[PDB]
Amino acid sequence: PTEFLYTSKIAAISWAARQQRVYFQDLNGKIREAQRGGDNPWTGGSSQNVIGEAKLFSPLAAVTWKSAQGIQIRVYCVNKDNILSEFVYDGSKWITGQLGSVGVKVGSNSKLAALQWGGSESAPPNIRVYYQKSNGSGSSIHEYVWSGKWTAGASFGSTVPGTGIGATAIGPGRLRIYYQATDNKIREHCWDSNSWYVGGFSASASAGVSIAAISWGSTPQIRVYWQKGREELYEAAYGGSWNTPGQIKDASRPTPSLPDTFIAANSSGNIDISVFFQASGVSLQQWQWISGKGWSIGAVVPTGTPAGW
Amino acid sequence: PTEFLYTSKIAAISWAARQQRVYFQDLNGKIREAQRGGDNPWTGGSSQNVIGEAKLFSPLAAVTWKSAQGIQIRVYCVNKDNILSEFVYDGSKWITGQLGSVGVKVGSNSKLAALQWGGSESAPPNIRVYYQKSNGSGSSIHEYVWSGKWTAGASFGSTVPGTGIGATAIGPGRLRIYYQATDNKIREHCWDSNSWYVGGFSASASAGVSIAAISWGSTPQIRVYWQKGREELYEAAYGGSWNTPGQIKDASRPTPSLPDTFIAANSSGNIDISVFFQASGVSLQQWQWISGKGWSIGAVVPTGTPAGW
Ligand SMILES: CC(=O)N[C@@H]1[C@@H](O)[C@H](O)[C@@H](CO[C@@H]2O[C@@H](C)[C@@H](O)[C@@H](O)[C@@H]2O)O[C@@H]1O
Ligand SMILES: CC(=O)N[C@@H]1[C@@H](O)[C@H](O)[C@@H](CO[C@@H]2O[C@@H](C)[C@@H](O)[C@@H](O)[C@@H]2O)O[C@@H]1O
Ligand SMILES: C[C@@H]1O[C@@H](O)[C@@H](O)[C@H](O)[C@@H]1O
Ligand SMILES: C[C@@H]1O[C@@H](O)[C@@H](O)[C@H](O)[C@@H]1O
Ligand SMILES: C[C@@H]1O[C@@H](O)[C@@H](O)[C@H](O)[C@@H]1O
Ligand SMILES: C[C@@H]1O[C@@H](O)[C@@H](O)[C@H](O)[C@@H]1O
Ligand SMILES: C[C@@H]1O[C@@H](O)[C@@H](O)[C@H](O)[C@@H]1O
Ligand SMILES: C[C@@H]1O[C@@H](O)[C@@H](O)[C@H](O)[C@@H]1O
Ligand SMILES: C[C@@H]1O[C@@H](O)[C@@H](O)[C@H](O)[C@@H]1O
Ligand SMILES: C[C@@H]1O[C@@H](O)[C@@H](O)[C@H](O)[C@@H]1O
Repeated sequence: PTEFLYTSKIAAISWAARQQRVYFQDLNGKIREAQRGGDNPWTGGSSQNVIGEAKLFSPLAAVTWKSAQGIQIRVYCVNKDNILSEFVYDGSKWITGQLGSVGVKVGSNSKLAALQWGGSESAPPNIRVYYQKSNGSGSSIHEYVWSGKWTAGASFGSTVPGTGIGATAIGPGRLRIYYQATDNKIREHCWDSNSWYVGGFSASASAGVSIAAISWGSTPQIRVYWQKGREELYEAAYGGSWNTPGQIKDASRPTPSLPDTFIAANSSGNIDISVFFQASGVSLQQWQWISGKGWSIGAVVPTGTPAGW
Repeated sequence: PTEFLYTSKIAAISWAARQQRVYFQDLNGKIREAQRGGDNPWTGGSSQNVIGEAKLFSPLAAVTWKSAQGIQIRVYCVNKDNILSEFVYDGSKWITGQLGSVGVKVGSNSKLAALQWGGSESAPPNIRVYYQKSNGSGSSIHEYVWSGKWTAGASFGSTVPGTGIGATAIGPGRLRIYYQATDNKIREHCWDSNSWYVGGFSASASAGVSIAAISWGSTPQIRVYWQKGREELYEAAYGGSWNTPGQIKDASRPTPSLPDTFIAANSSGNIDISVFFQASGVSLQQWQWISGKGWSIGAVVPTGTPAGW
């Protein structure tokens, strides 16, 4: 056995250096980090890798950028009073961030997504966090905004209860948000300049899929992932138009995730992609995309070993 | 969500009064109790119902009898040093029992079973606890004995790694032990008077099934249960001869347990039977046998609600 909480949410980040970090919850409610550099074995995931804490079964999201102080990471979660909360890696240490002090109440079954653009050693970051206030069918998605200070943003959509949410900045100040609407279709909401509008993407999916989204490049390339636990992973790809969604699967390892589990995706470069899932073990696994090979299940991420094992 | 640890072991007891108790592990490693009287709703299962603690994913077993001091319960488990341990309900309170002081080392992946006969308001109890020392294929089952003081008993069998173990006293000082041998057959070891011998029962089963056994009456009646997580429950029945094993299932709720989960059974009277399993939720469920109706899935057993839900 491991210390990975069954039906923990997952969050993941990646940057060119390739450095990856993945966040998950342990049996004690702590948020742990595992790390990978290049194709070296994963490190971390132990009781010595706690970065924060949240209510048990808290949703999670994470973003990263490089700053003059080093690598910045923000991990979003919910506390035991269902208040939207944030842990900060400030380039050298983990601390509690300012978002928790705002008093944003989140629906108990809400998921979280986050995106960032612009942050660098010569420009400030722009963060957007997406959440729901209500658990019921037809609830909207709400946005909280950091472009110097936290303030409320938009609300949009009418969703399945506790919908998955994918969020990606496809270009500077250009946002795409993916969620599952009340007809069980994945839908898309878009910001290009001065307004939100309904996007052209849609796809039928199992009720209650976990959703993730990434993007890169100039077209830009967008990939939207969804998975119901113990069903195969799906990907929709945009390269100027949307393709027909396809399964990412391994005939020798059918539907490798456990029921009622979540996914997370990261990307960096042009292009490295990880899509994390939770399997028997309880284990943290991932799909990996490699140029010239395709998709495969990669190395297992360590998530601790309880005493007596 | 609940506070039921996913892939927790389960132990259950029942006595005529019908009182049931079921034991499971929570996310913090505590052993909790839920209670039922007659067909009234289940009670307990909360953080206020802790009876002991054990290593995370500890095996569990339990027995009960009535004494001059009240209802006696013994719950067997393993501590973080893999030492066989015991919690005592002494008729009025929960305390730590004497077995832990003996120093019986248990294999990390061992299951536990226990039986009792003879204990009453006019006779002392006789307890037997079954465990393994080694995790490997071909390991034996070992017995610890209470008939006034703890001492070692028999060792027998050659098992699948971490085999399920069922144990029942089919009559005064008459014992039947069920386990899965290295050929994946469920086998039977028997004590009637002065020696252990190989029983006539055998049945093919999926590798690694969770096993439970109960018995009652004068024939006697024996029932042996086995289940692999996310497969249907099986029962073999003895009423003078063994039947062909059959599935206990509900066409509207196929294979209702989660992968890699465990079962436990209780019985009392002539005859009431519960077979507990772990399902999505994470929930503690049970099959129930009712004279004139047959088998059905009964009321859900409460297993706590984490803060923020
Ligand atoms: C007056 C004020 O609020 N100043 C803030 C500083 O105290 C703070 O250190 C910085 C950075 O905040 C951290 O990073 C940003 C991007 C958010 O993630 C925030 O929640 C987090 O605390 O911001 C102001 O300068
Ligand atoms: C001298 C000695 O060990 N005496 C024992 C008592 O201290 C003890 O209270 C009783 C009962 O023990 C409890 O119940 C038995 C059936 C076992 O479950 C045991 O492990 C548990 O502590 O036993 C002796 O009289
Ligand atoms: C960017 C930083 O990289 C390593 O120093 C980790 O130990 C930190 O937790 C953080 O992820
Ligand atoms: C990029 C945009 O930034 C602010 O204008 C928000 O109010 C919008 O909703 C959007 O996030
Ligand atoms: C980048 C593209 O932007 C808009 O055209 C959307 O309608 C598309 O679905 C896609 O997100
Ligand atoms: C980066 C890759 O882009 C296209 O080749 C897709 O068909 C793959 O699934 C992957 O997203
Ligand atoms: C036999 C006893 O019954 C009730 O008093 C429960 O509260 C105890 O924990 C025990 O099961
Ligand atoms: C009923 C019998 O009791 C003792 O003799 C033990 O040594 C045996 O193994 C068996 O449990
Ligand atoms: C009660 C019966 O006892 C012996 O005959 C065993 O061989 C049987 O399988 C059964 O346990
Ligand atoms: C008590 C009952 O006995 C027989 O009727 C079996 O066929 C049932 O499955 C049940 O064990």
